[PDB]
Formats: sequence, C-alpha cells, structure tokens
Amino acid sequence: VTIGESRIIYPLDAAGVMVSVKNTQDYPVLIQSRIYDENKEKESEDPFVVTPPLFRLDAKQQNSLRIAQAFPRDKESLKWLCVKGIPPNNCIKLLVRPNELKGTPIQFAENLSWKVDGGKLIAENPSPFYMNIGELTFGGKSIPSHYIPPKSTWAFDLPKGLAGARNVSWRIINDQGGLDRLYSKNVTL
Amino acid sequence: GVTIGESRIIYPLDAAGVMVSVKNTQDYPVLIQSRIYDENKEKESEDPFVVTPPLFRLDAKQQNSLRIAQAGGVFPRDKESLKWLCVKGIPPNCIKLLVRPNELKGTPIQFAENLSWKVDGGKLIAENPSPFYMNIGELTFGGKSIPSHYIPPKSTWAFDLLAGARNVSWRIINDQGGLDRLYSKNVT
Repeated sequence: VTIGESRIIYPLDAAGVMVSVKNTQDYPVLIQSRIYDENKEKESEDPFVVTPPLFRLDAKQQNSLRIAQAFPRDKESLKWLCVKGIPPNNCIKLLVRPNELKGTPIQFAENLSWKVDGGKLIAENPSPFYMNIGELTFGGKSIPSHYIPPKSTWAFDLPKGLAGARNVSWRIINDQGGLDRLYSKNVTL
Repeated sequence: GVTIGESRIIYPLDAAGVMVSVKNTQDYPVLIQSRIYDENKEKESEDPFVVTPPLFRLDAKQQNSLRIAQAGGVFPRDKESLKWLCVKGIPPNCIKLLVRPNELKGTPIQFAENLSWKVDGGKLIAENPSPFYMNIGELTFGGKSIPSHYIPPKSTWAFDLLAGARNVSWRIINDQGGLDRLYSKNVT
C-alpha cells in the first residue's frame, strides 16, 4: 500500500539532484534507472543521465541516485524516472521547472476551465505548471486522473451516461505529493 | 518493491483537514486500516487526529483517498510537531505527519545548514535551533554511514556510533520528499 505520490522537482539547468531509492523486500534486486520522455518512451539522446544507471540493491538497502541534466523557460516540462528491478517497475514524474516560474501549482489549481466536446471532458490549463490531477469527478462519476499539461489541454474519456452533465470537481496533487483542496465548476457551454 | 523518495504530509496547524491518496499495488483486494500515532508510533489515549475512512476496501491496483482531520490535540505554535499515519492492507506503511504552525517563517531547506554537532559519550549529537524537524536523509561521520533519524526542532538528536573522527556530512529530506544539498562541518 503506497501513501501519497512522490514527484521529483528538477530546477532547470541545475547540475543535478540526488534521489533516494529503497528496496522494501528481503531479497536483493538489480535495479536499472532511466529517464524517459513524458510518455515513458526512450528518447533519441537521453535528456538526463542517472548514476549509477544499474546496480545491485541488497535486501532492505537504501541508496542514492544522481540525476544530471544533459527546455522552455516559460513552463514546466515533464519527464519520467523509471526504476526497473529484476533478480541479479516504478515510474515517478520528473518535473523540469524553470527558476523563472513564479508561484507553485496550488496557486493555479482553481484556474482550470472545462469544456465538453466529442464525448470527452476537456480541461484547459492556462498556467505554466502541470496540473497533476489526483481526483476528478464529473456528473458524480469518478474519472481516471491524468495531468493537464501547462499552457495546454487534456481531454478525458467519459464513462457512459454523462451526456448532458455539467458539474466538475477536482483536486490537484501538490508538490509534496498530497491531495490539494477541492474545486468545483460548471462546464463552459 | 523499490520506493523512490519519501513522502511526508505537511499539516497546517489551523487546517480542518488534509487529504492523501492510498494505492493498492497488489493484484488482489485488501482492506485498508488507517490510524494516527504519536511521534514514536505509539497509540495516544485520545487521538489528536481522526482518519476517515478508518477502514475501507481497495480493489486490485485501485486508489482512493484518506482524510486526516485534527481532533482536539493542542499543538505548539513555535515549532513543528510530529505524528505518524500508519496504514495496513489486510486480505478479506507509515508516513510522517508534520504539524506546521502558520507562524513559522520559511521551509526546512532554509535551516538545514544550521545544524551543529558535538561528540560526547560515544554519540554524535546534532543540535537543531530551527523550528522545523530536520529529517536526515544522508549522514556520514568519519566517512562512515550513520543510520538516519530526524533531528527534532529546538532540540537535539544523539546518534549511536570513530574516537578520532570530527567530520560530519549530511543531507536533509525536503518537504517534497527529495534529498537536499550536502553540507559538511567539523564537530565542536
């Protein structure tokens, strides 16, 4: 059972950040750590280097990884750190954040606007931060979470029975991995 | 299996409640039992917080959320207080809960450098003058790793241990659950 949802905030053009990994089992695991693009696809040339990229983490052991940059300055960019283990898969958001950005995601959570078209509920995020939805309800039905990209949109597939629905509520996940306060709006017609 | 970073919950002292998600990573359903404990993971006579729902079903790979609401504990306004939320998954995990007065200026990383260190009685003793828990993520003394423990606010922590050694290096864990920059000092 996991509590909360960690994310890594990488200040844009920092030389690197350190990240702790822990083996929760009483057996050793070989872990491979790699940074992927926002869709967990391997990039042509990795935008980040992880050290050690591959090592043996013994039973109950904790170890630090170095993540080093190898980007727009008006908004965040999303990558993923994925740690894959086998005997000798956990993906976490790596939010590349320009120092130029003012404020934090919770200050912009209320600013999402919503439309319905083509059977989808579409969020618009005018802010420079990923609005990482952690709870989403439309017409009283839970909708699976997905981030709303900065200065962009995200369109959610809807379960049956929601034609005509108006009422959306949401919570973002804050930088600390917790769920923020609830906001409620009607869909713009 | 392999956890990345270390989540904590920041509870503003004046807040009615906070919310956190819980996920069942197994391919079978479990019943989630949640409770709040004191800083030593022991039950209090009257729980200073209430978690709802205290018991619920999470099916395979499903997630839901818990509400943690203060329930009458009187917390000081001059420093942080530490509690634990512990969750157990049962067929049909503990996280720090840091109570933070709105009166406090700054965040932990702004005071991480201010730890000072002494050695007495075979222990390495950290002094934390700040009003925040300094949650150690990495600690070395004389080049040897020392198991981490929080350094409580306006107080101290003594680590079991190197008689000649004077050089301490440390990283705290920031509010986001990540490792902060490295600091080095010699003991006083």
